[PDB]
Amino acid sequence: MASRILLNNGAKMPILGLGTWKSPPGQVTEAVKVAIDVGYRHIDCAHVYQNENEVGVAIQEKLREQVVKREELFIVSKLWCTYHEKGLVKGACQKTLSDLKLDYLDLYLIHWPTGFKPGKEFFPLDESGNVVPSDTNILDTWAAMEELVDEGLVKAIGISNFNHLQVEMILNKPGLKYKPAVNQIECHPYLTQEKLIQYCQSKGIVVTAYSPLGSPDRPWAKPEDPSLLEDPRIKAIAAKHNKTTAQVLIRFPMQRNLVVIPKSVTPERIAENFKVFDFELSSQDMTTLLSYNRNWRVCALLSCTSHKDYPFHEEF
Ligand SMILES: NC(=O)c1ccc[n+]([C@@H]2O[C@H](COP(=O)([O-])OP(=O)(O)OC[C@H]3O[C@@H](n4cnc5c(N)ncnc54)[C@H](OP(=O)(O)O)[C@@H]3O)[C@@H](O)[C@H]2O)c1
Ligand SMILES: NC(=O)[C@@H]1C[C@@]2(NC(=O)NC2=O)c2cc(F)ccc2O1
Repeated sequence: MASRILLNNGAKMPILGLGTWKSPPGQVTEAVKVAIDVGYRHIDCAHVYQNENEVGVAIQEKLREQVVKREELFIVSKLWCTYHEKGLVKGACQKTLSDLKLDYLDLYLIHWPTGFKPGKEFFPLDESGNVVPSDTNILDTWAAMEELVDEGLVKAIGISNFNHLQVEMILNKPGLKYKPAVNQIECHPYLTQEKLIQYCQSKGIVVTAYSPLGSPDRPWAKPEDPSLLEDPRIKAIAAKHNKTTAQVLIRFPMQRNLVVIPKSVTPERIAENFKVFDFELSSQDMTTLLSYNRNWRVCALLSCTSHKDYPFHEEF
């Protein structure tokens, strides 16, 4: 297991990154500091997580301390839905850069295919509670993302939560200048994404697996949802390998040639989650873990099911 995967922009991406959604602003600076100390070289961020300033404090301290060089870090952020207008994309990117206190991003993603009315609210609502869409389509947002590359603000651009027909729309875009480098999508043994992953990989798009542990801290969790970390069948595979269940859940996407971004603010778990370069799941183990799919989603963006570009009506 090589630690980096080559992207279609010619850059190499660390296959293990630290996630930061739900990382409290008072804890994420230490979490990122610890992660860099123990080997992480990829951080997944987003403006909508509201903690990029604090992530950036950690990155800047470790660069100043010469723990790491900027070229060795792979920092990812995402354009929120209320900034899909061509006129707003550069400013959104520059706010993220200023907060992370970076002069470029390694990868900038369209966070969802759905554009929303611009304004202060991240989910603008009409008086009946529906998200108010914007009329800007993904192809024009993609052209705006391409401009960021040509201005030196980002080294790579990509997409997130795009279904196969939306990926296809970008790939067939008239005048397409840069293909997406990455599609970041939810992926774990209960949502194995075999069709979308094969589609993307056949097109040279690298897939990043989010919520690889099933996001036990998601705010809408219910007692009765399936729990990957407690699943006896996955615990048994971990036991056989003398690893934790989380380590198996992280190694699993790695062996599918995916990038994976487990979140933790717990220093011991940050370190444990990185220790996944000392063991191999068998092909039998991989097939068995794939057999647990149930099309169960952590992130279904339920407030936006009537948006024209809602991604999860389509089978994949
Ligand atoms: N593109 C998108 O739309 C999108 C959507 C969702 C997620 N993401 C990205 O993907 C990242 C990861 O997904 P996620 O945050 O939803 O969930 P996750 O990484 O599947 O799970 C995070 C949860 O697992 C816990 N945990 C971490 N390591 C553990 C271990 N070794 N043992 C037991 N529990 C462990 C964490 O607890 P502690 O933190 O308390 O340790 C936290 O409660 C995000 O943070 C974000 O960066 C992107
Ligand atoms: N959807 C979201 O991104 C936030 C996440 C979160 N906000 C946050 O900082 N950690 C969280 O889990 C949150 C917490 C809640 F209690 C209720 C909604 C909610 O939604």
